[PDB]
Amino acid sequence: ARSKIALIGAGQIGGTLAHLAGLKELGDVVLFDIVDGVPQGKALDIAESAPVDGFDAKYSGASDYSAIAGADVVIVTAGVPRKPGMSRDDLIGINLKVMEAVGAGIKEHAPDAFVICITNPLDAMVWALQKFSGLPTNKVVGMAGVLDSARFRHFLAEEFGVSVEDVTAFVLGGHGDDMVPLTRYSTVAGVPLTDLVKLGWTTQEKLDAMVERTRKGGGEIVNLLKTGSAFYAPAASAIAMAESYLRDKKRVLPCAAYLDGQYGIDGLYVGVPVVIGENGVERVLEVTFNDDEKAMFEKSVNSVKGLIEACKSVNDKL
Amino acid sequence: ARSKIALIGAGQIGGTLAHLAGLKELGDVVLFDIVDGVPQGKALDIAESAPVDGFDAKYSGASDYSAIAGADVVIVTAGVPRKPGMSRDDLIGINLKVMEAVGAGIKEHAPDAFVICITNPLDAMVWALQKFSGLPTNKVVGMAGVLDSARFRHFLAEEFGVSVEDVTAFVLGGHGDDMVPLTRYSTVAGVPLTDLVKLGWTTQEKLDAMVERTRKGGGEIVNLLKTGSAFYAPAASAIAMAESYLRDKKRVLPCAAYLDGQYGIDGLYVGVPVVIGENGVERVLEVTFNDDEKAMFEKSVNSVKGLIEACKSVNDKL
Amino acid sequence: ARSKIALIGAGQIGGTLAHLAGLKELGDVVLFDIVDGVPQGKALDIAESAPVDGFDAKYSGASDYSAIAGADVVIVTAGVPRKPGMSRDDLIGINLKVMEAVGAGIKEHAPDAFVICITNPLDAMVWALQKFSGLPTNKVVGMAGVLDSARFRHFLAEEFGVSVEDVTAFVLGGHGDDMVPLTRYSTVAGVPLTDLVKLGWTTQEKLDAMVERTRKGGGEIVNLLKTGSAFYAPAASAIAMAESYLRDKKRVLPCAAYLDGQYGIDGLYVGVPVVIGENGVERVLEVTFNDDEKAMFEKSVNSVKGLIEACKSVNDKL
Amino acid sequence: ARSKIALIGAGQIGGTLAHLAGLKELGDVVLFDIVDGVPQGKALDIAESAPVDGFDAKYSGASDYSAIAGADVVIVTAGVPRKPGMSRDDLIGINLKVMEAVGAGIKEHAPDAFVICITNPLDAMVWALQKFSGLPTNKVVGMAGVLDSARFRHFLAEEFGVSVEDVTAFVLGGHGDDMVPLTRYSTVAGVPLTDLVKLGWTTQEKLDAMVERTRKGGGEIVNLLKTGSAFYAPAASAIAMAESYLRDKKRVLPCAAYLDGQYGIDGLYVGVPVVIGENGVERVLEVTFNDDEKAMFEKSVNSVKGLIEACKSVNDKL
Ligand SMILES: Nc1ncnc2c1ncn2[C@@H]1O[C@H](COP(=O)(O)OP(=O)(O)OC[C@H]2O[C@@H](O)[C@H](O)[C@@H]2O)[C@@H](O)[C@H]1O
Ligand SMILES: Nc1ncnc2c1ncn2[C@@H]1O[C@H](COP(=O)(O)OP(=O)(O)OC[C@H]2O[C@@H](O)[C@H](O)[C@@H]2O)[C@@H](O)[C@H]1O
Ligand SMILES: Nc1ncnc2c1ncn2[C@@H]1O[C@H](COP(=O)(O)OP(=O)(O)OC[C@H]2O[C@@H](O)[C@H](O)[C@@H]2O)[C@@H](O)[C@H]1O
Ligand SMILES: Nc1ncnc2c1ncn2[C@@H]1O[C@H](COP(=O)(O)OP(=O)(O)OC[C@H]2O[C@@H](O)[C@H](O)[C@@H]2O)[C@@H](O)[C@H]1O
Ligand SMILES: O=C([O-])CC(=O)C(=O)O
Ligand SMILES: O=C([O-])CC(=O)C(=O)O
Ligand SMILES: O=C([O-])CC(=O)C(=O)O
Ligand SMILES: O=C([O-])CC(=O)C(=O)O
Ligand SMILES: [Ca+2]
Ligand SMILES: [Ca+2]
Ligand SMILES: [Ca+2]
Ligand SMILES: [Ca+2]
Ligand SMILES: [Ca+2]
Ligand SMILES: [Ca+2]
Ligand SMILES: [Ca+2]
Ligand SMILES: [Ca+2]
Repeated sequence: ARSKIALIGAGQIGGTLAHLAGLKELGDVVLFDIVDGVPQGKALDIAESAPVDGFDAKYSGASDYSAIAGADVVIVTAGVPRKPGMSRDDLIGINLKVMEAVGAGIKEHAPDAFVICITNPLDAMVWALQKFSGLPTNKVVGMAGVLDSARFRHFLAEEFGVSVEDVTAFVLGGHGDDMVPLTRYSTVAGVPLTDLVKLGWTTQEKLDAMVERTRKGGGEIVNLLKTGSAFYAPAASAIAMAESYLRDKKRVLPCAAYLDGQYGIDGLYVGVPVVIGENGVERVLEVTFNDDEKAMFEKSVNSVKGLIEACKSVNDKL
Repeated sequence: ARSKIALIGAGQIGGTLAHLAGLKELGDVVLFDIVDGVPQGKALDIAESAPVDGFDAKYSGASDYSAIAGADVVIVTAGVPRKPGMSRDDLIGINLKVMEAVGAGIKEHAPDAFVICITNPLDAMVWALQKFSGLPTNKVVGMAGVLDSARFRHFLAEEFGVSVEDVTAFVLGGHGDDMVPLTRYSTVAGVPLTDLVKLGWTTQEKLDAMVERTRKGGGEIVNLLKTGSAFYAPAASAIAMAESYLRDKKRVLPCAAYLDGQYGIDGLYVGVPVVIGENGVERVLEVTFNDDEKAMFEKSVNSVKGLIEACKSVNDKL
Repeated sequence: ARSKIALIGAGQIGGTLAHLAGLKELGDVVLFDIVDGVPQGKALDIAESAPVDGFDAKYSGASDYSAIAGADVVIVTAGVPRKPGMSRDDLIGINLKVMEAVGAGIKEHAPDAFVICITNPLDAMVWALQKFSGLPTNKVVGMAGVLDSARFRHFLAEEFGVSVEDVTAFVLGGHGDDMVPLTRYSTVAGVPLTDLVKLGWTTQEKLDAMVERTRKGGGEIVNLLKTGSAFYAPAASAIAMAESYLRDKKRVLPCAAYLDGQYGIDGLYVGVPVVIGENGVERVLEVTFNDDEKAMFEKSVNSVKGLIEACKSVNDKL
Repeated sequence: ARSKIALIGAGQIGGTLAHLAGLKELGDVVLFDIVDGVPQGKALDIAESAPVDGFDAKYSGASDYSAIAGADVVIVTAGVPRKPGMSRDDLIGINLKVMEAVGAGIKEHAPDAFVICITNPLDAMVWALQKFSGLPTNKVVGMAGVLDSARFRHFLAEEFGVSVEDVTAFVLGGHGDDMVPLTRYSTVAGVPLTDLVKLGWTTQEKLDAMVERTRKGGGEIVNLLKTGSAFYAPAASAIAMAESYLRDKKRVLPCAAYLDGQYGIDGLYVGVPVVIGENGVERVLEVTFNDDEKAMFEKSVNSVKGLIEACKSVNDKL
């Protein structure tokens, strides 16, 4: 009767997800990977940490999909990350094929799961995984905007010298160079950033620099680490989406969600604000854009369509 | 070397403060009261709960002010609460005299404390306590707006069917019938309430009703309980202010703060958004009002001045 | 789909239970009482605190038993507490009649609940409540030994100057003057207290005094407070039992449990170590006593039988 | 005024330490490493995660020791880990030289720190680091026994089907093949394992197998992962030691501590139960052994002396 969380991919993000699921006592955890030994190892290491922190959760590792049977939530990091110099879209060839296998494992063994996709390029990969798996669209989502928004919140907290708890950010669109941070709908304690520029708490130029740093955030971390990409903030972000589902919190979070008409878009995953509860993606919050925001969003969406055509370009079934 | 928190008043709020200080592992706790036995009892009861939850904190009870020596934070609930039918301003006669004694105990034994006043009527009582005690104005604050704002957040979370974590409220002014909730600076995930009315997520009339329910919130709880007033949400609210100080979080919180020129006011405590860190009230966020907000705020402040004149009206020293 | 916790009695312990259930995010809460207004008030006050701490839980108050429908856990504090000068057994007359009504409300509206009884005198009241309600015996338990054990742990932590996290206590029998703390099965970091006396970390006489202080602990708190009895540690204790059920933790806790043969006893509730998980009381840990421990336990059990005969003495159905 | 934690080594354990220090809100964090980019990257990634979980902590990365200035706690993982086939003692050549540099950085820039050493082989490395650094012996400790004990607790929790919170383990000696788990001082809820065998809750043979699995635990994880050694449980373990210091918890934990006469040993670090508070290692709990335990402990200590002679064998200063 505890919730069961299956982690497909037991790498950098996958391990961090497992550790956090325990610390937050979200349920039992299964780590799945094709490299044998790795998920069993990480599973046992985290299990062995549990008595120090006092959390009760069962941990196991597997390389067979039957291990995921009946999972309440499935989080997918399987595939490859970027190296310095690469865009996320350079990962499609390898990663699309991974989503195909993963999707078949979910369809067969955890068809009632809430599935959170992280593998990049995210808006394309999650669209793919939903098709391959055949799960209902409200039960399949992509983690991106919560990460982007959390980066922006960090930079803003630093700039204004305030608690991260009292900063809000709204970032929509692709998880891409062209994602759209909405300065008008980002706040300190409810006061929009555009108002804070007026009050002199910051400048326009500093605000623009933070928007740009947000757009380039993933790359900034790749360039520092060199051997891989970010994993702490991606993991935290997906975990918040998972907790909202498992605890029916109805968090409002920017996630790559399937649109049927919202924002005038039909049939794609795109980053938008969504309510997440026990029924999955329960509602999309459709804001009214001004002309500049609308332009940036249309462009972001065009990139996503570009990527989706590239996925079809290379795979029969899609 | 652990932080020491002194709780002046060991009643309904006082006990709840103590319990929360332990659960959040904020430090050692001293409960102070004039009714002997009560603070010792509550102290020992909470101490005895600690092994169940795993928090290490020393707890003691006293009716001598020397017990508070060297406290890092002092939270004052001493005095009397309302009964059904009373306004908060009916409490001045009794409560002003309490602040006089409390202020003298702080001045003598915990002069370097960060002091959070809760005793009502709050904007008057905290102004009094700061004068009686002589502590620097940035080290003395009133808990009110965080409570008011949290009520509004609850009502809003209910209305929109979203997580309390993703709702923001901005309530300024007196802790009074005329406090000012700013619908324009209250949000769901960064989207102002005024925009949500437009989007049809709620109505103007429902929004107005929630503003009113917020203004009358304290009374609503008095009328239900009958034997006393609210204590869980007041306690939680003060504890968040205390934690921001002790952990240097720089939370942005609406609190009754001493103004020297901000909002065009000099020499009063009034509810405004303030940054709280290791140096106390570190900054006041002065927003730009429209004409209606400015009118409501001027009125709220006039009530506060009314009450302050009533305190002088009845006490030589002030 | 969140768990639902019904709190029967919305007094001192009842309110504290509600507050803790939220803070630990255990589920939705219903407070039930016969004094109208009180459970609605406390419910709304805690609901209003929630945005400060970030927990999502629905709170309501009621005086009709239909409100408890479908509760996963029910915690019963309804009845009356002691005043200075009284034993717990002086509460039977009033409290037995309360258990009768409560039992009928559970039988009708939450027959699949895990029920934790707190109302005193506890070993008698829980035996009663199980009969009146007709629920399976593994789904009905009494909170006592966790409280007694936590008091002992506090006193021990103080004595040895160590963390409460690293102290263990084993207290069996009645929740009464004659409860049995087992010094041999109480420890600091795994080292029995009897060994610590030998090592000189404490003395026999200090150890005996702490055993006695534990036996008299409830009274010590009554005498301090004067208007009522302990509520923080009782509430924490029951909450740990509830969490073990709801999260299937399989905590090993001393609770008043129904015995069918364990410890050579059949047909009574007595304080023993039990494993609590998703199926209720899952196992009883039956330790081997030495002659002194066996004598103390037989006596404790005789008191419990005394009290049960007194309950039959005054009620047809039992 | 927040506590400052310096992490010397920003690898697998180092990163995990940083993440946990934030989640537990222990203070500001500096990650230090010789590979440039790595500590800056991990620091920024964790900083960027913070708004998701609500913790306020400053994070930075450095490859200059001046960055550690004034740290309250320093945790050292710098050096190299094992690959499959190696013992921990095969790491001395490289790691001793690392401790020399680290020790000089601490001596110069954080001489008032509480220093927790993790780098293997641990009992030798921490003895070295204390000499190189010259800090007082009560301010320098090795993390090992908490890890070993937590592995044993996991295996035991599994075996008995009980919560990890209610299992205790006592493991002394070297962090080595010959560490000494004390079955007599390990417990479920206060009942020794030797008593549980008698009660039939487990068998002698299963107990012996779990003792052995504990002794080989590090290797078991190396063999699974292949590219490195355990990091989640080592990190959790050190963090508990750090928290006990920073919050003056007085946890009783088995750690590699400097002995002056305890256990009849003078001048070495060996794994023993110690009280950790604001003054560092405050007390050693010296238990009385039976003849078998004494034999195992003397042997464990002889290995440690072996390793210390090997360190002198290869370095002038020691
Ligand atoms: N077909 C597969 N099935 C299951 N697991 C797989 C498969 N192919 C690869 N894996 C595993 O997926 C894991 C990916 O882990 P990392 O390489 O450490 O990458 P991480 O940093 O965890 O990123 C994972 C994904 O998330 C995105 O942020 C990133 O761009 C990448 O696409 C590896 O352990 C790898 O063995
Ligand atoms: N001079 C005094 N010094 C110290 N303590 C005092 C004094 N006078 C009264 N007290 C104590 O102050 C405590 C107040 O507790 P409660 O009556 O339970 O009131 P509570 O609900 O805790 O409200 C406290 C205060 O906060 C406001 O919200 C409310 O309007 C009231 O002013 C009581 O225990 C009372 O003995
Ligand atoms: N028949 C009833 N049905 C429902 N609720 C009832 C009934 N009779 C009384 N109550 C309520 O039970 C509540 C008991 O609360 P408190 O009097 O504050 O007592 P508390 O300290 O909460 O103790 C409760 C119980 O637990 C034991 O520790 C103690 O000895 C007492 O038996 C009160 O709010 C009271 O209105
Ligand atoms: N002289 C040095 N100064 C600072 N950092 C160093 C130095 N030499 C190596 N490092 C860094 O120490 C870090 C060690 O990290 P990992 O190799 O990932 O090893 P980890 O699993 O973190 O183990 C660290 C240590 O703890 C023990 O458990 C283990 O046996 C090893 O000795 C690496 O990032 C490495 O760059
Ligand atoms: O950018 C990447 O390669 C990984 C990722 O999704 C992020 O860091 O934003
Ligand atoms: O209103 C009162 O009497 C107590 C209080 O400050 C509140 O509930 O808002
Ligand atoms: O003793 C009482 O009256 C209440 C109780 O159960 C305790 O404090 O032990
Ligand atoms: O064994 C190792 O190499 C690392 C370590 O200290 C452990 O896992 O016990
Ligand atoms: Ca726990
Ligand atoms: Ca539309
Ligand atoms: Ca703890
Ligand atoms: Ca101004
Ligand atoms: Ca939360
Ligand atoms: Ca038997
Ligand atoms: Ca927080
Ligand atoms: Ca000795």
